[PDB]
Amino acid sequence: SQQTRVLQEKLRKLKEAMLCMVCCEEEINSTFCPCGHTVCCESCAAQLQSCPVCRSRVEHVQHVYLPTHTSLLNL
Amino acid sequence: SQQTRVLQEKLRKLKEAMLCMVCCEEEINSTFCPCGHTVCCESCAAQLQSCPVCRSRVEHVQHVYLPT
Ligand SMILES: COc1ccc([C@H](N)c2ccccc2)cc1
Ligand SMILES: COc1ccc([C@H](N)c2ccccc2)cc1
Ligand SMILES: [Zn+2]
Ligand SMILES: [Zn+2]
Ligand SMILES: [Zn+2]
Ligand SMILES: [Zn+2]
Repeated sequence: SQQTRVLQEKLRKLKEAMLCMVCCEEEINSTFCPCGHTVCCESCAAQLQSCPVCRSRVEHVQHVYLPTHTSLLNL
Repeated sequence: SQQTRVLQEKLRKLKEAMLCMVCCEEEINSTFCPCGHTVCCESCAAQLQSCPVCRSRVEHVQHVYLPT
């Protein structure tokens, strides 16, 4: 039904929000510290000197294990 | 249709996976450091000395700003 189409759209948008803002391909699994922005996969977070969201210096990257993780890289 | 029921269940499960595993009421927004398990809201994470997933000592809690 039309309701099925609406639900499919919501599901798609929620899944896309869990993907890396730089490569758009891998799941987010890294946090920039100390600011806390958690928007990249491990590969894209590794070379950034400053946070792509707030410009704060990246002192280090903390790996995050999230319950929503499903990709073969996070399992 | 039956697919409306299936998608509603999938969406509910994905939303529930983003809720704190201790209080079941607030969104996850905290990481236990250094282990990295990100399974609690800030209120439950502040009250745990050990990670509820792996039992590693919590050295500190890092707030996470997620796009969701
Ligand atoms: C499959 O389509 C997507 C893949 C990844 C994104 C990602 N969350 C994003 C956030 C901000 C800026 C650009 C990408 C979005 C859509
Ligand atoms: C129906 O409301 C819920 C709220 C939160 C959870 C949560 N993800 C959880 C994970 C593991 C253990 C216990 C709770 C699940 C359902
Ligand atoms: Zn990436
Ligand atoms: Zn930042
Ligand atoms: Zn909680
Ligand atoms: Zn842990």
